[PDB]
Amino acid sequence: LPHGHMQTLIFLDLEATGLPSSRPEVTELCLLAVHRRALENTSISQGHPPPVPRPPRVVDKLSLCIAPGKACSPGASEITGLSKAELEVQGRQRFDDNLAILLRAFLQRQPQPCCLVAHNGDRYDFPLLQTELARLSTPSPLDGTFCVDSIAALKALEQASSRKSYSLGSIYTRLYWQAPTDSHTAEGDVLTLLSICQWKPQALLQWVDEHARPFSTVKPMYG
Amino acid sequence: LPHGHMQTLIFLDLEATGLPSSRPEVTELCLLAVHRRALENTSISQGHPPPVPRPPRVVDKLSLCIAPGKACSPGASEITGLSKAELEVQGRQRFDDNLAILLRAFLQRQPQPCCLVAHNGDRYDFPLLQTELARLSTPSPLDGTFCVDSIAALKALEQASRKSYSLGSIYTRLYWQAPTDSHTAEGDVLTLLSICQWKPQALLQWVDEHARPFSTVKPMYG
Ligand SMILES: O=C1c2ccccc2C(=O)c2c1cc(S(=O)(=O)O)c(O)c2O
Ligand SMILES: O=C1c2ccccc2C(=O)c2c1cc(S(=O)(=O)O)c(O)c2O
Ligand SMILES: O=C1c2ccccc2C(=O)c2c1cc(S(=O)(=O)O)c(O)c2O
Ligand SMILES: O=C1c2ccccc2C(=O)c2c1cc(S(=O)(=O)O)c(O)c2O
Ligand SMILES: [Mn+2]
Ligand SMILES: [Mn+2]
Ligand SMILES: [Mn+2]
Ligand SMILES: [Mn+2]
Repeated sequence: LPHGHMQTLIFLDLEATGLPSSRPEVTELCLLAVHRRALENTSISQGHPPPVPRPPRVVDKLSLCIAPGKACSPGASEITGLSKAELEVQGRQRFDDNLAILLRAFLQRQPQPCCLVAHNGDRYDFPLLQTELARLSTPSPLDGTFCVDSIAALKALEQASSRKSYSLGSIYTRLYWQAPTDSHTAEGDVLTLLSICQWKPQALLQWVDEHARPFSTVKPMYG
Repeated sequence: LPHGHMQTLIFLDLEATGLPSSRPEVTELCLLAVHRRALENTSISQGHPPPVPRPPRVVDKLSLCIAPGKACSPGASEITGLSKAELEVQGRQRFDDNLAILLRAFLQRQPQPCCLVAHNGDRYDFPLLQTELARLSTPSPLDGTFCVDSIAALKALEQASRKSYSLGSIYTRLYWQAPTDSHTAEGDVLTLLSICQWKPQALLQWVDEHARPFSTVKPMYG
């Protein structure tokens, strides 16, 4: 194990203004922190399909709307339900120093080591978050935090139980024969991700322990 | 009128170790922050019963489990699903200085003035929170924040339209449906949001009229 057993998994999702080529900015961020014990305690999935698992009782959750410096593209606004104008008239602040202080205090409540888990995190969420943080005067709150992409995890897990779509929704529906709730909201997508990670909790944890890498090594989306 | 128009409503709920006479400690806290515009934007309740309103798109949420210094009573544990032992084995921290910093930075993201809204807040949530904060070495993050009890609000609103004013009884009267996730902090906050969205304009006006400084709330115990 490269960095020992992860004590906390933080399921993470972002909404944003557009695609990577647009140099996008985060409009919404959700963190859901679960102790490894909470995950291993979800009862094994029986039935075909199994019921969507119960979320663990003990969770910490943070969900924030964030005013971007630039407009959301039409695609972003339509599917996320967020826009710059609406965020601003509801007094949302920018991704700023106070937000990093908030993230730091939130992370401090979680036992270490801690691992961020995000769907397609390696290509979107992690590089974008790094970019947002690098622009602040506050040091990164994620510097001692680990991270993993759940696409690769579910590829491994599904490979073993046994070409397929690994979109968040396709995975969820394949496992549970149910449409995801509140897709393209940060919180909604985090909850869907939690559910798919609860499918085979022990195997998911082991994969996470094996593949967790320092967030500090994630390259920014743009500079 | 007394402190102008509240720009943000923060719906709040707490779970705890027991009844007031037990000198209880918080085991769970949920804050849900909504701009007054988001509340005014929920479409008018039509039909009898009306559909449970849609939560606004734009919300900020914080939900935290907190290790108490003392054991939960048997009643608490059974109904809340939380205990000291389980909270501790999952590494939950106490209500401490870092928690206040977290609360402060969360509040700082909201336009002022800001008003806490809690069901029976005047008798339980507000005095307990005051007690928990007064224990800390960091000044209260709620010092410039206002607060109101949604029991009185819903009494007024429903009067204008003998009844139980338990959270679930109000919800069921309005929406003819049982609430979900009762006696979880977040579950109870969501239920409260739904009942406050019943008559958004009237609710806001009541809140504007009754908002009082949180700094004037007396601690549950010393
Ligand atoms: O592909 C994505 C995407 C992929 C993974 C995580 C997040 C996003 C995302 O947030 C996003 C995307 C596309 C658009 S687009 O079609 O309008 O240019 C958006 O506006 C937008 O916000
Ligand atoms: O492809 C998109 C997308 C495309 C067009 C407009 C909006 C989005 C979008 O909002 C989005 C997307 C993907 C993810 S995912 O791949 O990381 O599950 C998201 O979390 C997410 O919010
Ligand atoms: O009155 C409460 C109460 C009121 C408002 C918010 C939260 C609680 C609460 O959490 C609680 C209460 C009573 C008991 S008791 O009957 O077993 O002593 C509990 O165990 C317990 O957890
Ligand atoms: O009376 C209780 C109670 C009694 C015994 C065990 C547990 C609880 C409890 O958990 C609780 C209670 C009241 C409220 S309320 O009056 O503010 O809606 C709550 O929010 C809440 O969580
Ligand atoms: Mn995503
Ligand atoms: Mn998303
Ligand atoms: Mn309550
Ligand atoms: Mn409650």
